[PDB]
Amino acid sequence: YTIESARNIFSSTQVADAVPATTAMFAKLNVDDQLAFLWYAYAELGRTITPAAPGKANLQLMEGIFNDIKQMSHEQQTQLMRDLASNADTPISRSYAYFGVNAKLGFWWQLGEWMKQGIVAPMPAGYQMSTQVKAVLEAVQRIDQSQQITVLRNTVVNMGFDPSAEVINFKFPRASLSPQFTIEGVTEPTVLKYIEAMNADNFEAAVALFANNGALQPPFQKPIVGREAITAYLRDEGQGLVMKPTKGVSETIEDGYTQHKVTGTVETPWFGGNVGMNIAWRFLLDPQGQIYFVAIDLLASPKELLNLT
Ligand SMILES: CC1=C(/C=C/C(C)=C/C=C/C(C)=C/C=C/C=C(C)/C=C/C=C(C)/C=C/C2=C(C)C(=O)CCC2(C)C)C(C)(C)CCC1=O
Repeated sequence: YTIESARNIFSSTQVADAVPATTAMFAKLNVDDQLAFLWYAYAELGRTITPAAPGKANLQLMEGIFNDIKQMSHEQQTQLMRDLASNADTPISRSYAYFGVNAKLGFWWQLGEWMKQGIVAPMPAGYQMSTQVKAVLEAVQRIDQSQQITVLRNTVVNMGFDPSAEVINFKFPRASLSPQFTIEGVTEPTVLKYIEAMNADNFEAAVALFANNGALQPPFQKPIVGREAITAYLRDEGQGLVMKPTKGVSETIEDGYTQHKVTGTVETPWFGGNVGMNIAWRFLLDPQGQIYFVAIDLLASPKELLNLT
């Protein structure tokens, strides 16, 4: 077995292809229209769901930058939004590039609030009734909420400077009591211990279960190899996630390796159970019961939760 061949481990599982397709569409817009799409897509989403406050302590990690953006002309604030959206090399764009996913999301969230108060100039958006942006809007609204918030996350993860260590990491309260999940059809300790570690916010215990040369493939992303790179990834994107697998199958294969497919929902700290992402986990364990490979898939539809062999 090789990482390349373990990527195919249950090949019938079907994924939300519309996510990268819709990001590719957003990429074809000019900056004026990328901003107009962000403003409207967020306002439209805010008809059903509003992201939860990320915390005073988390947002205090960027207090310096927030003070700058407040002691700044409406014209300066406008220019910053354009600079972040256009991938410009300015001081705050360079800083933004060292925010982790949640800090980037939190940066935008805290500006949203001050927009409501007039303390920050709104989105300086080109027109949102532009045909090009109206078409990318239609594509977003045609897909489920888990896909919409994923598209919205991607466009925000891709703003500011592109520099090819010092990443700001939001931390969040553990959600609930000891049994946060129960998996029908899977008692494999390594699988259970992974989900327990993630829900406990203990990413060292989660990565401890990986082989020295093991890998983690996030949704729509390349595999991440070895405990150091996996642990750094998870210290960013794993924070505040609650993982609610409910069913799966275990299979022994060649050389005393085992395969496991587990399905359920994942809840972001931002939306809680308002957006239950339908997720599969595909694990290849070597004979020592260690994780050689695990893929995480945003599933195509709720029907995929029941596709198990
Ligand atoms: C932009 C903007 C604004 C605001 C914009 C705002 C506030 C936008 C807010 C958007 C937010 C908060 C979206 C968040 C998305 C979260 C996702 C998709 C996470 C999924 C994680 C998963 C599946 C994790 C899975 C995983 C599992 C299960 C593992 O087991 C392994 C790890 C892994 C992590 C991979 C304004 C307010 C200013 C208006 C205009 C404007 O410009």
